[PDB]
Amino acid sequence: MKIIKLYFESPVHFGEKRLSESKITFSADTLFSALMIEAVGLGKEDEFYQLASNNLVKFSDAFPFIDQYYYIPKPMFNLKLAFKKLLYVPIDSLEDYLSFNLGKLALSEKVQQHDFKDSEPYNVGTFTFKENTGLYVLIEQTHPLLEELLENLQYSGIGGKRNSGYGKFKFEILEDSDIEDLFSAKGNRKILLSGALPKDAELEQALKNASYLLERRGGFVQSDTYATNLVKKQDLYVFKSGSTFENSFDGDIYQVGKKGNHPVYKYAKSFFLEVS
RNA sequence: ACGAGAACAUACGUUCUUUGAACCAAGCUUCAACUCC
Repeated sequence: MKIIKLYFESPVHFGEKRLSESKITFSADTLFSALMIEAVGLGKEDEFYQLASNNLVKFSDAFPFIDQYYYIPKPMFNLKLAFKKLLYVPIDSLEDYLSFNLGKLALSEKVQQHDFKDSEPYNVGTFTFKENTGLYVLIEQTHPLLEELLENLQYSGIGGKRNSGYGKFKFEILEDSDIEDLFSAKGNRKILLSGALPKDAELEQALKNASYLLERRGGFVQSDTYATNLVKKQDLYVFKSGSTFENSFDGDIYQVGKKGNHPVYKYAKSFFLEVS
């Protein structure tokens, strides 16, 4: 199981509800949406969907990482038992569990001027990473196709505010074996690592002793082909990445657009870190 | 088929107005056109 490390040399804007604020990381269907839009840039979008639909391409979402420390969101248990301010724990320090600051959020103030009229300002929330940090994306069984797409994505930009002028990155794989054995392990409680949602006939079996938050996950369709306007998406509600489940489930790539000239998918497949 | 798409933090605006590098202060003090043969 491989690593995908993302080094940003420019600020990022990962919006979650509005342009004025931003988020440290980006989700999994955000990266999958970027890969779909770039694959239909290359025309190979159909067999990329047939790869990601049949589990050979299965990635988690982005996580913070500092120099030789890979992080995850604080897994949230039914713990009966200060470190309550900390949002991220190192990925190998879960056994110890049972200082940290990457970057700083900034707000960039912009304007749009009209020539024979008064101007109008708008402001963009940004995030800038420190010099020896960034984000990393977990992936198992790397494919030549996704190695080609991320090689091609880095000149289009992950992030929100494009193409002015923020999201750009250079990636490298840099596989690791100190944390592959964590994912080869098996335990009794399995934490989630991506924004996921089980299929309708297994949500009950997935929902037994869980600890989760829903997140709304919608927005606008970003294409020049979906139905001659800016149509919103069917707001899918997926589990938060810092969830825990005692029993596993497998997600689906749900179609959240069913009215334009092409389908709009949303990645909601599961990715577990099994722990005792 | 990225809470996304499109968007100059832009337009206007004299580091400027008033202000003697001035005031006070002897080119002066002491000296033989001279001594010797």
